[PDB]
Amino acid sequence: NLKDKILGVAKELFIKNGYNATTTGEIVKLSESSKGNLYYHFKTKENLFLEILNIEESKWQEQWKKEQIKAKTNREKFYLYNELSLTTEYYYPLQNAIIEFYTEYYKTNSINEKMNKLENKYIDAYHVIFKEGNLNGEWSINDVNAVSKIAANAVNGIVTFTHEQNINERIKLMNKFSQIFLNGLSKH
Amino acid sequence: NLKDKILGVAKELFIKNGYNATTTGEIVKLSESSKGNLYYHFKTKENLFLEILNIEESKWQEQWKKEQIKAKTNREKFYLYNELSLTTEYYYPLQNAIIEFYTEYYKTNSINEKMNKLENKYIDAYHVIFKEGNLNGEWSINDVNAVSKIAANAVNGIVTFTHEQNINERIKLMNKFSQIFLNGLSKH
Amino acid sequence: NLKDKILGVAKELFIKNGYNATTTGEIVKLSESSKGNLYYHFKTKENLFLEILNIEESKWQEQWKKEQIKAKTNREKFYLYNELSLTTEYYYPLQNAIIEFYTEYYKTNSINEKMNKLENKYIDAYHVIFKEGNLNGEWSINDVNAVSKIAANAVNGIVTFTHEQNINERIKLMNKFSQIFLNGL
Amino acid sequence: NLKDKILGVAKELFIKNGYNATTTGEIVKLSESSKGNLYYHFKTKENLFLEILNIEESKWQEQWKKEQIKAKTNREKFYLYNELSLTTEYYYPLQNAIIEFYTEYYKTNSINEKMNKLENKYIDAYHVIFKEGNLNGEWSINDVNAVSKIAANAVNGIVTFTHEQNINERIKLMNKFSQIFLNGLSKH
DNA sequence: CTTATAGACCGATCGATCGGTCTATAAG
DNA sequence: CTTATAGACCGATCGATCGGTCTATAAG
Repeated sequence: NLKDKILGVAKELFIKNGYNATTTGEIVKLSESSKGNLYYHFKTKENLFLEILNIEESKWQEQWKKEQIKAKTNREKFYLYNELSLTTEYYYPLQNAIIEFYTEYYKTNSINEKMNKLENKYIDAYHVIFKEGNLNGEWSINDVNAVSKIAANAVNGIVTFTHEQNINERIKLMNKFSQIFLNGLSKH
Repeated sequence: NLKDKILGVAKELFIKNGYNATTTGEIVKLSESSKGNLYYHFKTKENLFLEILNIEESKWQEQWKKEQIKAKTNREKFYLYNELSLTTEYYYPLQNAIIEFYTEYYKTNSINEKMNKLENKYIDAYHVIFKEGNLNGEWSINDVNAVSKIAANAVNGIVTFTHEQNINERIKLMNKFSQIFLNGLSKH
Repeated sequence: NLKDKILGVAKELFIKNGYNATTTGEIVKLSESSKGNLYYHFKTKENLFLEILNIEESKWQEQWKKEQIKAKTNREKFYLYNELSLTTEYYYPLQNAIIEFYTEYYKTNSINEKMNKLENKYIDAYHVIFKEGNLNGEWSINDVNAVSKIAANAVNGIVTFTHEQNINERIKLMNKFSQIFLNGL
Repeated sequence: NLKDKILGVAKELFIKNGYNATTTGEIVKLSESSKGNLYYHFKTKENLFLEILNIEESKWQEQWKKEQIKAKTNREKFYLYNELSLTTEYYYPLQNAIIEFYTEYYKTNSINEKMNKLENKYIDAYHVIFKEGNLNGEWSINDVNAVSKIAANAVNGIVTFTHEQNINERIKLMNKFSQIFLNGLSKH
């Protein structure tokens, strides 16, 4: 119970202040539990974070496969999946924290691999929208794992590095991007 | 000159470990000075950082001034800018610290302003490269703003979210993107 | 039942690490029990430790009682007592923890004698051996008390402080001491 | 200075309560300094301890260096060394903390080596007395290596495990001991 | 009731850590 | 005065540790 309360409050703060910047005490205060409790359930702050990450990944893989139904075309998917990046409440929100985290804990194998994993998931969602988009005669794409990578990483810059502007502004800026991108693909 | 030495080692550590991970103690150990001297020549770690961003962003602009000469067309600029912003050892190599720093001290719009100004200098390079082509038939985009931002964050996403790869590798990915992005532009 | 298994891991840990060094959660984990069950069968880490002490001292006394049967003379006894405090697995292996534990609690009258007589039982054995060795002409210790303490302590040092060499190596050391000591009476 | 105060106080405390039992908070309190300062002067609590140990062995090495002149025969030095061993305020008085510390850190090699080297110095001192005594014909020992370790650990027990007798009554036991030991070292 | 067994939860506090300040220098 | 260099020291915390307690279960 208090565990979940902690997982919840931790996410909120991490998204809002980042990893390092977010303090154990605050988590516990808001969570209304105890440091002793937080550390009872997660060997450490790092673990508290990776945990939240998994919980987040799944909470999304789930939202995508369930939300992409309404999309008919393999193109509509690209348009949507990118739009979600901004409207979602899972994984993307705490992207900054993820950088901040990977940045320093990049020399500890336990953490690294554990994160590239989530990374690739999103890299893949693209590999699919693109591949099956190929054969379904929507575009012929030479290298797909590259275009899928570009697309994944570029959409990421747009999401994390555009925070200052508005939701309905971001949602719109993203759409425009999707468009322009859904072209360099068309012919050769 | 220790101020130079110091600025120097501090750039390494910020690039290598990020903001919160770089400590004043390390900085004085590698620069071989003292807390006194470090704090004499600099007010706060914060202002140490900000000085560097600015001193860096400038050396970048100097680079670009010299590099864009060896280019004839705007489309040619794009590819070059984007590739440069991957090979340059100025400002981009600090994208990490810049993000964690922003995310934490974004609170008081004291650091908020300062950062935007720096990041807006980049959105501007694009606005030039873009409006310059809209007057050279290079292409046509009724909204150079939105596209200067898209291009800006996107390319940044490409640069920061890929530390994995080999530079030669990155360069190719970048160029692929340049082409793709450019493509989907002037065609009503 | 579990109380017994728990006493087991607890004893092992207290010997391997110190008293402070040994955590309850560790005890819980290695015995696969739980906090609840641990703090039900035992009142406190402190008491858990002491109970282990009394039991162990007990089984040692027992071991000595049997084991010495094979020692005709007091001289043979001495050598055996010493070699035994080296090979035994009761009580002596807990020396460290006893020390650490008292150094942080001899400040109370509770733990004071509560473990002070647990050891005088060792200066005792030496007293018997030396004494009964006097009324046997094996030697003429005109001060069993001193010599009895001296031996008990010298042996505790040799046992406690040389924990690095191998067991048979320690025994060689221990027997050499045994001979020198008797040899000097 | 405030560094020295810390060293002084941390010894008494360790001697009195043992390693794990002496808190950094208590040391700073009495030293009238701060945790910040203490952990600026010594990387860690353990390190503080070894530091103390170093000062201790050598302060001891001095006391002996000086006292071993009041003796004309190695037989003499043996009695002295053992007496000095339990009157000195150096090293020996914190055997408890050492024992404790040694077992708890038995696995960390850094510590192990350091700790052993320290102990060996005491064993060597005996080895010297014995070897000299040999060449001087005061006795004949075929295995001074062993008798040294024995003499050292034996004398150690008498010293650490008799904390309740009156010092002058203790130099009495020890002396009886030295007589026995030395005596049992010759043919009969 | 009693006996056991889990296990979530915490008060108290421990050993670090990290910006940064203050006093001492020295020399133009 | 100024610039510049050193370094002992600490305030404010921070993440984790560790005995130990309280509720929940179950079976006799």
